[PDB]
Amino acid sequence: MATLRRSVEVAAPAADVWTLVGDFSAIHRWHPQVSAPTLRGASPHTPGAERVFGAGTEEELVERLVERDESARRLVYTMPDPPFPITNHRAVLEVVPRDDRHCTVVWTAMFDCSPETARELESVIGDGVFAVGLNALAERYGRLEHHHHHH
Repeated sequence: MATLRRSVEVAAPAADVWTLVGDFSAIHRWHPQVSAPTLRGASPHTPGAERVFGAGTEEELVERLVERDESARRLVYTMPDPPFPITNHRAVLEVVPRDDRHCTVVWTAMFDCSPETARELESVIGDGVFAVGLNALAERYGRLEHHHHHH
Protein backbone atom coordinates (compact mmCIF):
# COMPACT_ATOMS: atom_id res chain seq x y z
CA MET A 1 0.00 0.00 0.00
CA ALA A 2 1.21 3.54 -0.97
CA THR A 3 -1.46 4.65 1.62
CA LEU A 4 -0.29 4.03 5.27
CA ARG A 5 -2.69 4.13 8.28
CA ARG A 6 -1.81 3.37 11.96
CA SER A 7 -3.91 3.72 15.16
CA VAL A 8 -3.08 3.66 18.96
CA GLU A 9 -5.12 3.28 22.23
CA VAL A 10 -4.52 6.32 24.54
CA ALA A 11 -5.73 6.21 28.21
CA ALA A 12 -7.07 9.86 28.09
CA PRO A 13 -9.80 12.19 26.49
CA ALA A 14 -9.07 13.10 22.75
CA ALA A 15 -8.96 16.93 23.37
CA ASP A 16 -5.97 16.55 25.81
CA VAL A 17 -4.12 14.56 23.07
CA TRP A 18 -4.89 17.29 20.42
CA THR A 19 -3.20 19.79 22.85
CA LEU A 20 -0.06 17.53 22.34
CA VAL A 21 -0.08 16.36 18.60
CA GLY A 22 -1.90 19.41 17.14
CA ASP A 23 0.79 22.15 17.47
CA PHE A 24 2.87 20.69 14.49
CA SER A 25 5.99 22.73 15.63
CA ALA A 26 5.88 21.16 19.16
CA ILE A 27 5.91 17.48 18.01
CA HIS A 28 9.25 17.09 20.03
CA ARG A 29 6.99 17.09 23.22
CA TRP A 30 5.80 13.45 22.49
CA HIS A 31 7.60 12.03 19.42
CA PRO A 32 11.17 10.77 20.49
CA GLN A 33 12.58 10.51 16.88
CA VAL A 34 11.94 14.29 16.35
CA SER A 35 15.45 15.89 16.72
CA ALA A 36 13.90 19.39 17.26
CA PRO A 37 12.17 20.99 14.11
CA THR A 38 12.62 24.67 12.95
CA LEU A 39 9.24 26.42 12.35
CA ARG A 40 9.49 28.87 9.36
CA GLY A 41 6.88 31.73 8.92
CA ALA A 42 2.98 31.65 8.87
CA SER A 43 2.65 30.48 12.62
CA PRO A 44 2.30 26.63 13.46
CA HIS A 45 -1.55 26.85 13.89
CA THR A 46 -1.95 28.63 10.46
CA PRO A 47 -2.16 26.44 7.18
CA GLY A 48 1.31 27.13 5.58
CA ALA A 49 4.09 26.88 8.26
CA GLU A 50 7.19 24.60 7.62
CA ARG A 51 9.16 22.49 10.21
CA VAL A 52 12.89 21.58 9.48
CA PHE A 53 14.17 18.65 11.66
CA GLY A 54 17.80 19.31 12.84
CA ALA A 55 18.34 22.36 10.50
CA GLY A 56 22.18 22.01 10.59
CA THR A 57 23.01 18.38 9.65
CA GLU A 58 23.59 16.08 6.57
CA GLU A 59 20.15 14.40 7.24
CA GLU A 60 17.27 16.95 7.74
CA LEU A 61 13.49 16.69 7.07
CA VAL A 62 11.51 19.71 5.70
CA GLU A 63 7.70 19.41 6.24
CA ARG A 64 4.89 21.97 5.48
CA LEU A 65 1.37 22.40 7.01
CA VAL A 66 -1.32 22.20 4.20
CA GLU A 67 -4.49 22.69 6.37
CA ARG A 68 -5.44 22.47 10.10
CA ASP A 69 -8.73 21.80 12.00
CA GLU A 70 -8.53 22.67 15.78
CA SER A 71 -12.16 21.66 16.69
CA ALA A 72 -12.19 18.56 14.36
CA ARG A 73 -8.75 17.33 15.73
CA ARG A 74 -7.64 16.93 12.03
CA LEU A 75 -4.02 17.98 11.07
CA VAL A 76 -2.89 17.77 7.35
CA TYR A 77 0.73 18.35 6.16
CA THR A 78 3.18 17.32 3.36
CA MET A 79 6.99 16.86 2.86
CA PRO A 80 8.10 19.58 0.22
CA ASP A 81 11.69 18.23 0.70
CA PRO A 82 11.46 14.39 1.49
CA PRO A 83 14.62 12.07 1.84
CA PHE A 84 12.42 9.13 0.56
CA PRO A 85 12.02 8.69 -3.34
CA ILE A 86 8.31 9.82 -3.72
CA THR A 87 6.38 12.36 -5.95
CA ASN A 88 3.27 13.77 -4.09
CA HIS A 89 3.23 13.29 -0.25
CA ARG A 90 0.07 13.81 1.91
CA ALA A 91 -0.30 13.01 5.70
CA VAL A 92 -3.09 13.53 8.35
CA LEU A 93 -3.29 13.42 12.24
CA GLU A 94 -6.84 12.48 13.51
CA VAL A 95 -7.50 11.81 17.24
CA VAL A 96 -10.74 9.72 17.26
CA PRO A 97 -12.56 9.55 20.74
CA ARG A 98 -13.83 5.97 21.62
CA ASP A 99 -14.81 6.74 25.30
CA ASP A 100 -14.30 9.79 27.63
CA ARG A 101 -11.10 8.11 29.05
CA HIS A 102 -10.07 6.26 25.81
CA CYS A 103 -9.14 7.81 22.39
CA THR A 104 -7.68 6.15 19.25
CA VAL A 105 -4.99 8.43 17.66
CA VAL A 106 -4.84 7.62 13.90
CA TRP A 107 -1.71 8.76 11.94
CA THR A 108 -2.14 8.46 8.11
CA ALA A 109 0.60 8.92 5.38
CA MET A 110 -0.06 8.43 1.60
CA PHE A 111 2.62 9.12 -1.08
CA ASP A 112 3.14 8.52 -4.86
CA CYS A 113 6.06 6.01 -4.57
CA SER A 114 7.22 3.03 -6.74
CA PRO A 115 5.87 -0.50 -5.52
CA GLU A 116 9.30 -2.09 -4.51
CA THR A 117 10.20 1.07 -2.44
CA ALA A 118 6.57 1.56 -1.16
CA ARG A 119 6.46 -1.91 0.60
CA GLU A 120 9.75 -0.96 2.37
CA LEU A 121 8.35 2.49 3.44
CA GLU A 122 5.32 0.74 5.12
CA SER A 123 7.77 -0.82 7.68
CA VAL A 124 10.27 2.18 7.90
CA ILE A 125 7.71 5.09 8.09
CA GLY A 126 4.76 3.05 9.50
CA ASP A 127 6.09 0.23 11.80
CA GLY A 128 9.18 2.42 12.57
CA VAL A 129 8.45 6.20 12.96
CA PHE A 130 4.67 5.95 13.80
CA ALA A 131 4.71 2.67 15.84
CA VAL A 132 7.32 4.39 18.08
CA GLY A 133 5.78 7.94 18.27
CA LEU A 134 2.03 7.08 18.71
CA ASN A 135 2.85 4.32 21.27
CA ALA A 136 5.24 6.51 23.40
CA LEU A 137 2.33 9.03 23.52
CA ALA A 138 -0.01 6.21 24.79
CA GLU A 139 2.66 5.47 27.53
CA ARG A 140 2.83 9.12 28.88
CA TYR A 141 -1.04 9.11 29.21
CA GLY A 142 -0.60 5.64 30.85
CA ARG A 143 -0.38 7.60 34.18
CA LEU A 144 -4.26 7.42 34.04
CA GLU A 145 -4.66 3.66 33.01
CA HIS A 146 -1.43 1.45 33.00
CA HIS A 147 1.77 1.31 30.84
CA HIS A 148 2.27 -1.06 27.84
CA HIS A 149 5.26 -2.59 25.88
CA HIS A 150 7.40 0.30 24.40
CA HIS A 151 6.69 0.45 20.59
